[PDB]
Amino acid sequence: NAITDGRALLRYALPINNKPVRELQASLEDISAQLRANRRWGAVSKDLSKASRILDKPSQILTSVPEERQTQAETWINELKTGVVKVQELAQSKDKEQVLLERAKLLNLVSLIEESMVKEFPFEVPEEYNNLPQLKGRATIAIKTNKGDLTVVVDGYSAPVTAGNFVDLVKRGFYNGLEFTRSEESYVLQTGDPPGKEQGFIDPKTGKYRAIPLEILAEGDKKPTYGITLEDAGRYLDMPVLPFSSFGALAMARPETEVDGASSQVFFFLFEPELTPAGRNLLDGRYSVFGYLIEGRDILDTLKAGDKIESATVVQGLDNLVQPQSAAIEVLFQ
Ligand SMILES: [Ca+2]
Repeated sequence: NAITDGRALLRYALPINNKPVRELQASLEDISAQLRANRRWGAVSKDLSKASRILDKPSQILTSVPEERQTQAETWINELKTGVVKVQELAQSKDKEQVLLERAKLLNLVSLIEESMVKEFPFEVPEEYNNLPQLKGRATIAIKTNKGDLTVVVDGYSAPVTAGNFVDLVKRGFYNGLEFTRSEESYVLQTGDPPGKEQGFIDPKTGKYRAIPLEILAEGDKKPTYGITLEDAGRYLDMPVLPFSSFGALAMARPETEVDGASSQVFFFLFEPELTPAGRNLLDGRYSVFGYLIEGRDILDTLKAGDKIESATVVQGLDNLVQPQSAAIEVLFQ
């Protein structure tokens, strides 16, 4: 009764306001729930007919797309219409495997359309963090390990300071050669500890550890909560927009007693519903999730002692990374 697909969490975290595209999204999302037992084909066909009816009125979606991007979005709508027909044909033969494969392609198109609706960064990051790199949008990072590639999407719309720090460190090569750790009986896979005396990244402008604030956007808020756990904000019951209950959620480690003590140590949470008890965990609202694994699920589960990151690549979204601009408009006189 909770959303556990990281791609879906990321779609819902897009700061958009368009009810039709959300209905289209929900109808296509529902297909996987209906097909988990491979029995409820009527509900699948109802989902596809609803999706088709929404696509029949593209203007109700395109009205939220800025005029610069409307024509790419029209191509995506056309691809969705073609794909829905393809899936309706597959549903007629009750081909669960192909319906699910095509459903993922359709939802990727929905994601692309939804992301094109973000017009302008949704809030002002506190100026006290203007000395830190910030990701004003999404980025996709491919992490090459000795066991294969992990692809993560990091969400600067929900965690611009945290995602910005990560993309900046990736670009600096900080993670190259760093080992993974996973305690014996643990669902937490960690990396980002320099093998040396430092605990994180040293800011070359200051000569000191580049600490980042705790940054957690609570459901329904416009601005992230900075520097305080949701519990300490009096909001223990409120959930993050980017919650922990997805396999491969990527978050910042920090000392338990230092909310603003993170820098480079990160962890993946290998969430498993089957083994997770009913009730809240000790992670949501306390540690900042800033992205999700979207490819490499089987690889992630096998990472352990001795494994390491060989390299990390910014696949998409580098242009969303904003370096500190405080001294960028200063005029010198010699
Ligand atoms: Ca160290």
